[PDB]
Amino acid sequence: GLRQLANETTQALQLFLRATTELRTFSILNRKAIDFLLQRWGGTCHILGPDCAIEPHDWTKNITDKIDQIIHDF
Amino acid sequence: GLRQLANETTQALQLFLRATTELRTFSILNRKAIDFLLQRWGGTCHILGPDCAIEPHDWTKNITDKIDQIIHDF
Amino acid sequence: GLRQLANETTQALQLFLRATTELRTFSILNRKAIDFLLQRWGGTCHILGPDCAIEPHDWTKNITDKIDQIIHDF
Ligand SMILES: [Cl-]
Repeated sequence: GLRQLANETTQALQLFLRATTELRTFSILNRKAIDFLLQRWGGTCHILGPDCAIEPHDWTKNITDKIDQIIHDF
Repeated sequence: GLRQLANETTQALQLFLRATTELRTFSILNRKAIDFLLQRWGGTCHILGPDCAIEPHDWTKNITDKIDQIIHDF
Repeated sequence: GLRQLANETTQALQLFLRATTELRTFSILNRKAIDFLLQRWGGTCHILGPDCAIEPHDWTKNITDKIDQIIHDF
């Protein structure tokens, strides 16, 4: 029951979205610093392999869409 | 009178809190290591600048309180 | 009154699982690069101390199990 629980539940999800967005921004800056460092060691791909291409996708729009849906279907 | 969708949602949110707090602590340890490495290069902030002071906030209290609130609706 | 929401909640959680799974992988790769760079300076543990022995755990199974339980505790 309690379909007004939705705002609370989605506020929790919105807080997680803020947290993961910050984690993403920060971890990418760490890679930026690492890339600089490995430039004279052969470059990041030389050290990590094709794994150097892995980047965290920004799921923000899909998450906000699902949050909106919960509110909409309460 | 069986609303427990929130019960399990709450538990799922708690697992995610544990997982994200771990990512934050680990990513920050990575920056610490990076700061050491960039010392003789002028420091991290002279390589990242308009981004270097960025650190993930700890949203634990905010998330925990929101979860306690949801739990508090029954 | 409506379990489209129980499906939507599970769906937002799955989005967050993919998002955090990507962050964990990327972050661990950043540490891999950092471990390589710190090798000549005594090793990561020499620089970070016992904190060097921590890694984010993979909560995939734990989270997927909770997500399923939600669909079943429908
Ligand atoms: Cl990182």
